[PDB]
Amino acid sequence: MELPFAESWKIKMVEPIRKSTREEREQWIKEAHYNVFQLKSEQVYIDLITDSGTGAMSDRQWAAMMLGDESYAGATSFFNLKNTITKLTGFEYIIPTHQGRAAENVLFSYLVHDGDIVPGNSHFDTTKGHIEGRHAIALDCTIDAAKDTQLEIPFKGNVDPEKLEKVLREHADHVPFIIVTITNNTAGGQPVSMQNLREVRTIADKYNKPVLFDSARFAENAYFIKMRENGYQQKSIKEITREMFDLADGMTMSAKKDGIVNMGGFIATRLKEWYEGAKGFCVQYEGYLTYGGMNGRDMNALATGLDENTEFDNLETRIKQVEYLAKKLDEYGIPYQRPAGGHAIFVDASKVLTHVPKEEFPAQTLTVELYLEAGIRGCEIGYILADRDPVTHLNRFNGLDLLRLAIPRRVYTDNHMNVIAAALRNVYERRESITHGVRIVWEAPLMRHFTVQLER
Amino acid sequence: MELPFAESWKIKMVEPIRKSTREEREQWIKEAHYNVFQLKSEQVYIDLITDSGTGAMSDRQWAAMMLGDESYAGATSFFNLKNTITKLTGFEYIIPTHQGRAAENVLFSYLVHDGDIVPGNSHFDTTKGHIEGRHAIALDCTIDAAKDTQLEIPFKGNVDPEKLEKVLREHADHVPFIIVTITNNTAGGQPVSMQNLREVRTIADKYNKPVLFDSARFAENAYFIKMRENGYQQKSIKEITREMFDLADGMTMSAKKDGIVNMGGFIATRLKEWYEGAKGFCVQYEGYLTYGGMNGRDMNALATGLDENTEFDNLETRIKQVEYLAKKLDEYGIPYQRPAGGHAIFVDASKVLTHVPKEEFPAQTLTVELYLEAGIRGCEIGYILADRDPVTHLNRFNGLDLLRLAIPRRVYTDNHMNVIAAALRNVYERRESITHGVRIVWEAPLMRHFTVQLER
Amino acid sequence: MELPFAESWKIKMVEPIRKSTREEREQWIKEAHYNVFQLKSEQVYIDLITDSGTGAMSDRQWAAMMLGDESYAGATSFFNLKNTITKLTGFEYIIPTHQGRAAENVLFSYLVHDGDIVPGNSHFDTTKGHIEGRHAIALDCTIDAAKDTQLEIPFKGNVDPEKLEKVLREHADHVPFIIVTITNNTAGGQPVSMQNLREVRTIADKYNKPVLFDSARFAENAYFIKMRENGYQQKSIKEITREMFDLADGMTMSAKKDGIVNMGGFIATRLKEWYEGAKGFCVQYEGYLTYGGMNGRDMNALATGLDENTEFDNLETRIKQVEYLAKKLDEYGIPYQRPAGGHAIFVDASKVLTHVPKEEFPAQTLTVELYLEAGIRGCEIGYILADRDPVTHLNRFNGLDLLRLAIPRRVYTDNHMNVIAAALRNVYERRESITHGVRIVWEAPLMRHFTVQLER
Amino acid sequence: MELPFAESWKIKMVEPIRKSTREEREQWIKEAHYNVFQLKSEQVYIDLITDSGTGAMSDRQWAAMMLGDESYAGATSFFNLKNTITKLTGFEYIIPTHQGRAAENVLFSYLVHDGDIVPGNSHFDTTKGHIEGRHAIALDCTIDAAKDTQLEIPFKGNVDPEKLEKVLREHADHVPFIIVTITNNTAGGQPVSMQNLREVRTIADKYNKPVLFDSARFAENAYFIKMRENGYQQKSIKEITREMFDLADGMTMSAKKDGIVNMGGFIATRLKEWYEGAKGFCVQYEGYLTYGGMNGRDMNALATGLDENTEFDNLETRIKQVEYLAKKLDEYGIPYQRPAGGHAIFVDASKVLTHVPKEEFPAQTLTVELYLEAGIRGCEIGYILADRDPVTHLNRFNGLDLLRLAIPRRVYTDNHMNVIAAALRNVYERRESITHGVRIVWEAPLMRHFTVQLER
Ligand SMILES: *Cc1c(COP(=O)(O)O)cnc(C)c1O
Ligand SMILES: *Cc1c(COP(=O)(O)O)cnc(C)c1O
Ligand SMILES: *Cc1c(COP(=O)(O)O)cnc(C)c1O
Ligand SMILES: *Cc1c(COP(=O)(O)O)cnc(C)c1O
Repeated sequence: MELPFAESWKIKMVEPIRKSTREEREQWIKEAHYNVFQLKSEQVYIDLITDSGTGAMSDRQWAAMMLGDESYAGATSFFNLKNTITKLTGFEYIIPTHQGRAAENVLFSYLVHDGDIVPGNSHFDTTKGHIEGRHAIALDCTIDAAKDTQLEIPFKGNVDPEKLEKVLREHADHVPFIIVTITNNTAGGQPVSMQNLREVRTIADKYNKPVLFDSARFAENAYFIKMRENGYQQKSIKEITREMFDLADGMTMSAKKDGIVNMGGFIATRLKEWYEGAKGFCVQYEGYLTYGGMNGRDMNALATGLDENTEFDNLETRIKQVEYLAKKLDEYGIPYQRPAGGHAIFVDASKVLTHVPKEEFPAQTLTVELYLEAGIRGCEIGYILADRDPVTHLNRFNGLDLLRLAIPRRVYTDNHMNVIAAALRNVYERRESITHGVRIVWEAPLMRHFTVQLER
Repeated sequence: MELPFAESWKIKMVEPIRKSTREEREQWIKEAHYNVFQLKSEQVYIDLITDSGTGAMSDRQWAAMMLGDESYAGATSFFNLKNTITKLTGFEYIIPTHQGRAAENVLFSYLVHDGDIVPGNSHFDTTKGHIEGRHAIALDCTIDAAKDTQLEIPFKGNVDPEKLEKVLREHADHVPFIIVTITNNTAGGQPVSMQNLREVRTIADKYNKPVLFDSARFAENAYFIKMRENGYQQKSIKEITREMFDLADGMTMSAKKDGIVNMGGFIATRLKEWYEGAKGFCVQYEGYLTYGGMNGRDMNALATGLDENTEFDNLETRIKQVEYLAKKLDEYGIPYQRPAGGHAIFVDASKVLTHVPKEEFPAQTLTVELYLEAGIRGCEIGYILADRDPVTHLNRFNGLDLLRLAIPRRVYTDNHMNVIAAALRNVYERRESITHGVRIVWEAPLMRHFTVQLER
Repeated sequence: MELPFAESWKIKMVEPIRKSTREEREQWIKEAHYNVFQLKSEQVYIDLITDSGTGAMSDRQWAAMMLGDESYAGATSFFNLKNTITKLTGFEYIIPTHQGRAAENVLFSYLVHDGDIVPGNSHFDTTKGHIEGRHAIALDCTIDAAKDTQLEIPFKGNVDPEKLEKVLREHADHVPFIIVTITNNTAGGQPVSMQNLREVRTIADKYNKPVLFDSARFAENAYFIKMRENGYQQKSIKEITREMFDLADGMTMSAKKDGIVNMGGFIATRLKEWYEGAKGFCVQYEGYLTYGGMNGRDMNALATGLDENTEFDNLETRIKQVEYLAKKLDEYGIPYQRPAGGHAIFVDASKVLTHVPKEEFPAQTLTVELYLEAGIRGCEIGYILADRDPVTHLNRFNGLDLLRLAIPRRVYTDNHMNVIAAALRNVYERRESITHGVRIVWEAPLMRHFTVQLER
Repeated sequence: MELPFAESWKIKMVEPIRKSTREEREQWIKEAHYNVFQLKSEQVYIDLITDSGTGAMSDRQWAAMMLGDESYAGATSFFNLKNTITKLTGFEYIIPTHQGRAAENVLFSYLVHDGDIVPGNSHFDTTKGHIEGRHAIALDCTIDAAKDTQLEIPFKGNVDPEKLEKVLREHADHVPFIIVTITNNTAGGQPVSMQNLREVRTIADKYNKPVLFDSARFAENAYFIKMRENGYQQKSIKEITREMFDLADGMTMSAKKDGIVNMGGFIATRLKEWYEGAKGFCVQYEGYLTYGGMNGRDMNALATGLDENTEFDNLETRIKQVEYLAKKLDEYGIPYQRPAGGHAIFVDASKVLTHVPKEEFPAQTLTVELYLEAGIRGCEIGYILADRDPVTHLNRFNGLDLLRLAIPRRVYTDNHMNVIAAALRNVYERRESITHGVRIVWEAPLMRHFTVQLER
């Protein structure tokens, strides 16, 4: 009697998926040294390694790409992108960059100095790389609830105001800025509340500090505020977006997420000092100030995607697919970081491969098993990703050990989601049989997960 | 434990769907005079009016379009298309046309003369137009089982050999050729067996007549032979395709169906007499002999699509979506032409709007109701489409009265299919309440369904 | 001191040109039986066989194609095209067709009956085919000056009002309409004056007859009115366009010319009787009334191209290239139809191959020689194209014998134009050596030039 | 009698050019503070500010873009690009980056340490930025002839072997590698001979040093070797390309030049130590090792462009346009860096605005004048670009003071080139009238030319 949900868009172009045998996968995963980053695209059946830059654009984004201005200085495509951003966020100063880590690279080489601490909620791992690489400290202040995977709360990505107050009371003198990541990617794609953004703003104001939003998934965050925060049920995504950024002094964004483009990023800010200070590094690292390592056609696609993905229906379609996957997982009893976030499901490996020693890397082992089972490639957000202690050279076994299933936007159907959950069900139903994980054979000094070799 | 089915492709580009209120639809269906062909695209939520030319192309088809040769004579794109066709069918003579009815127009103005009878299984309605328009008779010889909607048989589209033998014994002298439509579109997208194609070939051979295949959905037909005809379980689609056309003297094809292109068609044949006889009409009606009203980029896309859609996985994905829709209909008890065909579900209106007089057009009434309910546009394959008797000026109430739900290829998800079936469920569950249909206000002389005005 | 002219556009995408040896061309022209329509695209170096549908679209046309609505009924792309046409011409009734001869096919099967005469200026050869094919007479009333190739006048394509008055005084009863072709293609792409369009309108009004414009190159015509007709120097192309069509009752158009699209056409009219009378034939020959054998993406490209090519700068760039080619021809003393027209140069073969008997087809011989010389493919607009007398079966040697050099829009540079003129210079400078032309070996009944076989 | 030259390609898509009045330009150049980098694209009529990334791709590059694999790890598009590079250069290790300065950024943060000297021929200015920014010295060893603008020699970009020998004899201990830029961009796009590449290789071998080629225009360089170096007249571009890179240990390339793509770059090398040492910086600055800040569709376009632009005809078409521009300049007596190079004409401002003090920046003044005259935007390669001395804070007035006219590949016609030369003629013919240049109002610390404000 009630019409069931369906996507607010329809398909205009397709591309093939390749299928494979378990015998083929056995040898392919061996030739990759059991590191899925080393698997070839052609060897993956359903690729969930990340939602970054893997999504399908719309017909209006492709039309925008046919109008790209490729001129080196002052392209119409850049002012197009610029005005869209200012319109949507209120920030008047825009620096284009080619991706998110380039925006961090450009901005942090002005703002981050040796010895600084940069507090916030959970820093994404390229973001942490650009802070620690400058001999600064990325200080996690996420609420403790984030590490209770089965605890259900509406805004598990929030910053604990007590934790932030403490760092600033003790080190305000070497705190150059506060960074809030929305949604909170590494805590499992969990949203941050408008209340919490005001909390952060009020504390930053007491200590006269600027606030930076890592904004890769700000649109997913605005959807969660609309759906869960009382007082926002009737506001538009565009309304909630502007309210959010009124509480920030600047943003950095990998547009490869909530722009739904295959490439692109930017810095945007209200502070002339930041704009002027970062300009030099964009010219040296990315390109001239009006393209920043982005094609004209790519900034056009981004301008259109930012406007398109700040509309409710499009966000709703994306996030209900993620929730549908969760629903299937729940149906099979497979534990994950609750409640389902915006962009991915984070399967709690500690509670799936229970017969595998933490020292033998369970989440990485689960990654391998799922790929062997059905050719589905996920990504480990656990012990290997967390790196070794720089002085003790010891592994860090006390954090979450998760298998991330990141969903490229508007690429896979809910039938593919059924295959994912079923393949995961099969692995889960043989847990009392999975007793030895993996062992690092060769290992890099930093961000080893990209390049680590392994056995078994 | 067994992995469920999923599509053998993934999405690369999307476009929006527009939603509407019942109040908007009320006025829009009135301003169309309750003829859905007159509704604007923007006023339809899910468009099932036809699978012809409405499908989504693949990335390799779009790449092929970037290489289109637009030269007026001898484009590389034409020889590309030509060699693909000869390769796949064995026919050496190809005449390009812009669509299917153009291929009929071109070929029948050489072959069809006044007074001829053209027997076959159920002739599609543009095909019938080009025979009757030349004062010839399109004689239906489909097996009688086709009109038993609830009877389940594997090849309900077959030609009855007794019926064909009879016409030829009586009128062989004015029979210019036999036409077999594969799949049988107007009988509900029902397949024709390889056995039946040999039956037709043997009778045509006895009377020394040529055989023409209306081939718009020959690929769907080959899939049904592979899946249902004993002795073909292990043959490739490309194998079955060639076997099929070895039994024909020529083909006519709306490539807008099983080419999965938005435009295109052709004649192909093994008879030099046919090739030479139709050439003049292509130049006069369509264009020069090496493009035939088709862009170079469009013949490239067609060449690629013919090769791509003669592969099992792609056909399987398409046809299981249609079967999934059927499964939902069965779950709600909604009657249709069994078993589900290749491209569409034909809801049996006689058994859904049982409280509506045949004189008040039930299937057309159901079309209107479904659009009012959920904005889904179907198409009436019943009394209105069947036209009036040319001499008696009376409606023909003894044929099937169906609502066709045609599925554009690779456009809608199985979630959209759930919405379709649910919307249809709702209409069905209020059948004891739907007592007056529609009345023709203005009416055309021939093919009135495109242009007919109606009330209530 | 004065800046020289340059194109009002720049290049955004290129494609290759193939070069060849004279030995290769010798065999290729033989395997084509010295009919250049039979040459493969790959065997031509510079293709001037026609400007119809061979042009390069703009970035905004390609963007429009990414937004094409492929729905079968009521596509947004069709109403887009429709409103553009009504805006630009004042005609409210539009019937889409896939090309120009389809628009003639559709409209003349309502308007042209056996025994009618259809007077006008020089009828294009598909247009003449659709009149003579219906057993009607296409009566040329072009001013006699058109056949004086070296006479320079501003509007050599005009209709002689005395000639038109005469036919109507004698046969008004069997004249269904008057047709004016703008520009006058077969008289050498020569314009028609606004004065002459009023002359035609006033005579048609005296006899209460409707006027139809064959409008394939109406934009080139408007440019010539702006540049040569006193009183229009300061009017916009869009202004002149509307004034022109205010004097017509309907138009037929191959948009493959002044739309600068690779496919497309339409009928447009102010007469409901014409609209209603042609509707049935569009459904039977072309497609449903809202696409007419055109892709949605193709009607979008057409909508944009009609607006873009009714702007002065774009027309000026096109036509000055044609004039530049003429300037080079004049520099080498090579005679052509003066003054240069809109879309092509018509070399007067009678005055170039003076040592070749008219019976041995000089213009066709020149076509072959130019291709042998430099791989440039032109087209014969002379004795072969003019056909044999239907009763006497004799060739018609009293008309112009021309080699048309048609320039695809925005495809070739002025450097390619230099190559053309130089290659033609070389042939011309050896005229006292070129003494035997060609002989028809095999010949078709009608429009033999497409399909004629020849020797020497 | 001899056919003149024409382009080996034809046009497939166009985009508009905007025209303007001198009054508009007056205000636009003022609102840019007489810095043309600050002019908006829409305010430029013919944009010659750079050939980097501004060119028009081919139909096969656009087809390749429709097949781009956007997967984050192991995209088919990356191995496509990789194998093309290895095939063409013999280098087996490839690191993708988004542009040229990113490839320098990634590679030099492994190779360049404080106190090093990096000798070579004239270092491009982002390249110099990445050496000097690491507190190293970029030591120019170009032959002295390069600064004699009117001296005509075949390989004016060569490295002086005496100069290179000297640096290595004195500082071999702090020389990490030798860099050869081909063609020599900042010396006026002047080629380097194969002989000179062997000279460099032999000296580097004596001191056991590796050689790096800045390879942005290696294809133009191979064309000049084929056309000017004795012993290479009959070798293919692909042959000369491989011979060239056999003498290098690695390359860095802005593919935005001789790839003819709008974005892209890479490092390629034969040294595993370099590959392994740079990997970490690609992940931190550009992206994962199999896309490096490049779209899949962009690496496909690059793969195709590298193969396409290592073919003689395509290079010949490009470079003869540059030579044609030179020919016109010579015709008007306008001095430039002789002989014309690959990609641009460098007008010698010292010999054009002779009535302007060097302290008032003549080349920058000429830039402004040409833009005022005809809306043509060039770029100053003179005193402003050369920066101030880091300790003395004094301008460096002893180098060349040039106005670079960089030609985007396959964008502008030879008619646009005529406009360029004519506009430059007009400025030149009023030199005895141009007596005051410009004055720095606001000035940046480094690479001031991008961001410098000026007056008069
Ligand atoms: C993806 C990611 C980034 C970095 O963006 P890239 O485009 O991959 O360089 C930054 N922040 C978050 C939260 C991310 O998920
Ligand atoms: C679609 C259809 C046609 C006609 O093709 P068009 O491209 O629409 O002209 C012919 N035969 C069958 C079976 C069809 O379904
Ligand atoms: C091209 C032509 C036509 C016919 O158009 P097509 O698109 O080729 O069918 C009609 N009139 C004129 C003047 C033409 O040049
Ligand atoms: C363009 C240029 C570079 C830098 O490349 P970008 O893509 O602009 O970062 C390096 N070397 C030379 C010779 C250049 O001309």
